[PDB]
Amino acid sequence: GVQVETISPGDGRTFPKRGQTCVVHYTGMLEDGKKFDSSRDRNKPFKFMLGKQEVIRGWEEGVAQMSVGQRAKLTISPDYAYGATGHPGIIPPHATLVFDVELLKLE
Ligand SMILES: CO[C@H]1C[C@@H]2CC[C@@H](C)[C@@](O)(O2)C(=O)C(=O)N2CCCC[C@H]2C(=O)O[C@H]([C@H](C)C[C@@H]2CC[C@@H](O)[C@H](OC)C2)C[C@@H](O)[C@H](C)/C=C(\C)[C@@H](O)[C@@H](OC)C(=O)[C@H](C)C[C@H](C)/C=C/C=C/C=C/1C
Repeated sequence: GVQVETISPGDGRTFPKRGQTCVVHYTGMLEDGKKFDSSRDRNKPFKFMLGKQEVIRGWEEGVAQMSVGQRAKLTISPDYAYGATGHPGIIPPHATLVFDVELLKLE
């Protein structure tokens, strides 16, 4: 599945409803700690709509339980991320992923 561990707390009240676009700052890395993607390094947040299957299952279930302002470590199982196929040339097969994600605001 997905494990959410809070790094920095949010308001504990404003959770993302379906329909809203979540605007977040993320850093994706493999189980060893090597980064593969980071919106922070680009200085440009990532916007996406929740509950439309836009993102991997770990995000769909993990980001849904975060509050606005919260920063969390999302440890995601390979069947909740890319799985056996992976994402060729970035994420290999059967890869546990770790996302440091911050829910900045909703639009
Ligand atoms: C320029 O950067 C890449 C992202 C890279 C690509 C490589 C990745 C390793 C990683 O580096 O992001 C990564 O960090 C990651 O793992 N992310 C990203 C952050 C959200 C969580 C997760 C992550 O789930 O991303 C997702 C899966 C890759 C594919 C999807 C997993 C669920 C599955 O149902 C989808 O089947 C169609 C495939 C990519 C998403 O971001 C983008 C926004 C969504 C899609 C490509 C599809 O939905 C697509 O459908 C037809 C759409 O509707 C979009 C809105 C259409 C539009 C024309 C194309 C947008 C493409 C944007 C590409 C971006 C932003």
